[PDB]
Amino acid sequence: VIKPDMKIKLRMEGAVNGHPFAIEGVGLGKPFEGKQSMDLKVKEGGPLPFAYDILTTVFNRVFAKYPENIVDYFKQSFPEGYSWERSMNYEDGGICNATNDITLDGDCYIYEIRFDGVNFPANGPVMQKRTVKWEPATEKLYVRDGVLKGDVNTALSLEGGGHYRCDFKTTYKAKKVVQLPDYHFVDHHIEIKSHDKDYSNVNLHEHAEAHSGLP
Amino acid sequence: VIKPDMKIKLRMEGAVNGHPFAIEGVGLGKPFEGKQSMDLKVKEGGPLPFAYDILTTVFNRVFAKYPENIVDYFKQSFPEGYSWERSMNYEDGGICNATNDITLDGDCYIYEIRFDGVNFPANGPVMQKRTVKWEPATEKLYVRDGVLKGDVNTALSLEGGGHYRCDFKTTYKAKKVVQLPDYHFVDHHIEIKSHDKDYSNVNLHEHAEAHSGLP
Amino acid sequence: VIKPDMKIKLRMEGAVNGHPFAIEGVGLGKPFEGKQSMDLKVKEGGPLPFAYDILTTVFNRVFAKYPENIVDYFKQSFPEGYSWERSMNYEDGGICNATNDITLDGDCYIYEIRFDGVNFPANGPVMQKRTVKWEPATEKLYVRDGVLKGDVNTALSLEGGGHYRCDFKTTYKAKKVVQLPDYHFVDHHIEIKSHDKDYSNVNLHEHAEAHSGLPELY
Amino acid sequence: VIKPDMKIKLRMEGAVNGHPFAIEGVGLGKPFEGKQSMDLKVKEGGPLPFAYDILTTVFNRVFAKYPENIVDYFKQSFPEGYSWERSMNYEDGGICNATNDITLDGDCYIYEIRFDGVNFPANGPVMQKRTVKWEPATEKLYVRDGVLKGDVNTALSLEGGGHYRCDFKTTYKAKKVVQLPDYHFVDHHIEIKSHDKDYSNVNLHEHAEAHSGLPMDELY
Repeated sequence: VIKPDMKIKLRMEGAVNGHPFAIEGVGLGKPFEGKQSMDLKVKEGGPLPFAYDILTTVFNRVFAKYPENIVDYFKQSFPEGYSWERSMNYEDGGICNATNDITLDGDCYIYEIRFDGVNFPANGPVMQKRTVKWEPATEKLYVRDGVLKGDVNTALSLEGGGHYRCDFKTTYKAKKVVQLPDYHFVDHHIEIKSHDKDYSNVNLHEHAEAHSGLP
Repeated sequence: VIKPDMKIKLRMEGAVNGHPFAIEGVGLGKPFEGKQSMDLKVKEGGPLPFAYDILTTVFNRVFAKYPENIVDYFKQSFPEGYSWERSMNYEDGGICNATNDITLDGDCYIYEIRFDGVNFPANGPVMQKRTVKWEPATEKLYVRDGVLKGDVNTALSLEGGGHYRCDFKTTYKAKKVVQLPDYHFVDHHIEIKSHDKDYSNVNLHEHAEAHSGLP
Repeated sequence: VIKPDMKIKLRMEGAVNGHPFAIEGVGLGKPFEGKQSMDLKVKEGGPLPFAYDILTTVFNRVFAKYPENIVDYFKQSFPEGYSWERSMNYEDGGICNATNDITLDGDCYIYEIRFDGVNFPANGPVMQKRTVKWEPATEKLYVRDGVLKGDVNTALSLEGGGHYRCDFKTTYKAKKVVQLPDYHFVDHHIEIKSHDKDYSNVNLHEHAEAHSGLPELY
Repeated sequence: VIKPDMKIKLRMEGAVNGHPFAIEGVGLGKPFEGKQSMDLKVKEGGPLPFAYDILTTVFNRVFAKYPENIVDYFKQSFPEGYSWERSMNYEDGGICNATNDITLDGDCYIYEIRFDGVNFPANGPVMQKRTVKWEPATEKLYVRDGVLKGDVNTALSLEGGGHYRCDFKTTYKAKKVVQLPDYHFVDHHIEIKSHDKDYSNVNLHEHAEAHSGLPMDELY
């Protein structure tokens, strides 16, 4: 179903602090190597008045390298696909709600993303655009009443030396009945390789590998 | 500009757990009585698979009775109007993000509402439709960085006696420079007086009175 | 069982950010009229390096004026008494855990209080003492699994202005089987009347009344 | 100052839901292999009416294997030592506040722990003792206002399935001026190897290793 080589197509519609925007992207990646890359383009609502880094983790766990001992819930879910729902909590009250419906058409993954952020203070690092990079993150994946859950508590490094924490809460629902994995982790590293000035064009890279902890 | 009798026109567009919907309403109210009433109709995405009660607190603090000891920020902001954002944090992980842009057209208040809820468990009271009503609530409205904020922790009474808590975090932004009030309260009471089976037609009643607390 | 006048004697043993301290108190109040006052003296660990305002809300819902229409869980629980636990989460990461065992000895209420605060930043208003007063607060009380719970979301007023928020979560356990009230509220107003300069002696007043939310001249 | 063989002496006294207890322990570590071991004993307030697992993560980041690429804040603090504070937020409202002042006496680490848990429901996995083990954890360490902070988000496994989440927030304060590290991680694993029937005697082990996240297997 899934080759070592797939393509990505996505459109994200949303609003941050009530003001709408839209982004389209095309990208590519390798599911067995856990790596993906994409090019993002702002279509509506640009220039964006908020930090672009609050969107990068919304721009697909099929691009995670899974060992044999860990059940791969996302590669099993195809060709039917899966969707995910997520709440992002920033330590100063900012809230981001995001959804992604992932389907597969041949060799291309298609995303239907919806994003909504509220309560970002105007003097905060997101509205002042004082963010630099997201630190590498560890995700906890576990089953709870028949669904797969994902929790991440990371931080954004602030242009200055500071760190801006965020808590992720994800729910993963496959379109067909698949086997559910056990408690495991997925390590992430997302990186902005290139943009212009107001982020109307963004080159985004991600690297993810699943593991089973220290023991 | 503020009339003893005002009407409301509103359209809400949103999604709960990724599934879109749209609702329109018309109503009227007495801003100096702190009372308002409206008729809401589902236009898209019906029948709703979630409890309708999670939307009623999103369908305007101008309908709050304000005493002269407290600065009335919401009646002061017209005819330019004001907007508010809100995150609703339920105790089982469900998160709802809502925005409202309120303008004034003659004697009619126009709401442009966007709603988005995620991570509502399928076995929880919102998706299982086991909510009865909202309990009466008190909000504290206070200034932080020159903007008005509102905090509520209320609960929904469940079919069987239990209570399902929610915490509100609202940011109120007036369109023009307005006078900021001091730390005060607003008591509220929202009630669904009539509805259809699947809530395609809902009559919603709300009563609010501002005060400055125990002395 | 409860007279129109009751006395208070209390002992607090605790710590903030790991450094111990101690406070004893004597007081008096009117349970039917929701008013109480006490004089607290610091015994150990003074002068206190933290804002005194984080403890005053730990220094009795029996001193809350209850209407006849709402069941009083605390006045009903006597003469055996009740105990309560509380977690306080300030918006800056500061966490306070408090427990209180309330007994009745004649006409005097006796408290056994334990206080522990952690994760208070050295640059914050609690460690640097920039608190002025608690704003008036409302508490919601509801039953959950046979016990009474109390949630309050209040704030502290700051020296230069602004507010410093705190979230309360209280559990009330009566010692005997009493019956549980319905979802109701209690309005609070706590105030430090007089104190010296390191708060080794503090005069504290509180006023509390229960009600049932937003609802005649006769 | 930090030897390949260290001993542990500890006393923890606190209360869960208002009911006091006291625990004594003795142990030994290998501060360079990130492994520690200890045997613990209940002295007051036993038999414990709560799950013992809510205390095990309170029984020393000096027993974490630190590579040279990451600055070691905890090995720098000895022999004068450091202290830490922690709030543990369970997902059903249980809250635990714990503090530990660690000193160094010759070749032995001395702990003075104070623990306080409240709002634990009587029908919950802690008071009903339905916890099995802690899952492996990753902690995030970072500097804020000149001190080192620690964030952990793990779960506890329960009898019959499922997980019971808890969120850790730790503050590390060295007693003397040390060099502050950059954003890094420490992987943890807690396990009770042997215990009694009433958990009056517990043998506890830990293994901790620091790293810097998703980056060595060049095969040479």
